[PDB]
Amino acid sequence: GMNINRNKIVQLADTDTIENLTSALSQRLIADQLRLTTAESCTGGKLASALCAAEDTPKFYGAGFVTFTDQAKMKILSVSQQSLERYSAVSEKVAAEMATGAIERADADVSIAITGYGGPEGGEDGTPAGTVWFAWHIKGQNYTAVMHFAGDCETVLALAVRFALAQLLQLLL
Amino acid sequence: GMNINRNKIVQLADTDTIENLTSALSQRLIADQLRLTTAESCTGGKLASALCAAEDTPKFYGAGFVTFTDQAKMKILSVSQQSLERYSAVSEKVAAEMATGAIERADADVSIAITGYGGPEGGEDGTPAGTVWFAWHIKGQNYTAVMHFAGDCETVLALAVRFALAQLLQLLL
Ligand SMILES: [Cl-]
Repeated sequence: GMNINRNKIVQLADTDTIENLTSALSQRLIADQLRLTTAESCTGGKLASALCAAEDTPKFYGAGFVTFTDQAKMKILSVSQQSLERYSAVSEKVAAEMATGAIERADADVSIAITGYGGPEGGEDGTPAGTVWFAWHIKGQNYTAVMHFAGDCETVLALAVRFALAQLLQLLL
Repeated sequence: GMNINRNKIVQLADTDTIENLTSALSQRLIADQLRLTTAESCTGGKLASALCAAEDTPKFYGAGFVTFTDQAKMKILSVSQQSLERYSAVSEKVAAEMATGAIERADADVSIAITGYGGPEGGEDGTPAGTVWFAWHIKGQNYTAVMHFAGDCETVLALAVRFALAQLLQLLL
């Protein structure tokens, strides 16, 4: 029996700054004695940077992976070649595998994965620019969400980082 | 004999901006058919993000590591615990092992590693804030240098990223 009270796509508010989100997230994971790891592609390391700028980072976060290419996803995060060929790197399946691959490599408890098209170009399969797939691993369970962000590449990547954090907060309720 | 010209330590200039250095590095690495990987700590993923912002990132860069803790440095990049106990995480020996460890995990040709004190705190062994150790791996050979940047943490981190990139370029000439 699946309870769906927490399945809300968070709507980012101006109060959901990187600073405020990592404030809430850091103290929550420290309180829960949980260790976070991250895997990202299009955001390039900016999610990791958000967490490394948080307070008391070493008490909950150590390992961040940036895997910009198909080969890096396959080698570092054990994303399967078959899944990339079937679905492309910007896909629900690959995001989920990046989240479980980071868990494995880092020996962590919680993870966040981001893979998307920052823009101006979209996918060869027609996936429009601004589409970003996300995945989170929490308590042995995996979650995914897709978003379609408006604006240029700088604006899309900044929203993806904030969304990745804010939605983990939602899933931790 | 070792030639000082070819192995000189660079000095940052105002024209050495991130876009100009990554553009110069991208052309040079693609021309040489070499693959780059990075390992960073205090810079938090800003080095990787600078490389993922450059043009044709997939042709020369795939895998970036953020290892913010001792546990991450040991688990992800095979930094030895004894080197951490002996020299601390902000040291020449740990920087060098982060560079070689990244080469191995990524199966890359070239690597940069950064570990340091962005500030305001230094090391509790007297190592002042602003000290950053660097390592570069090229063609089997490892190079190191320590830097003492002035300014606040944001200023120190941006200087480190520029110097890491600038020095890689000169070693590649
Ligand atoms: Cl913000």
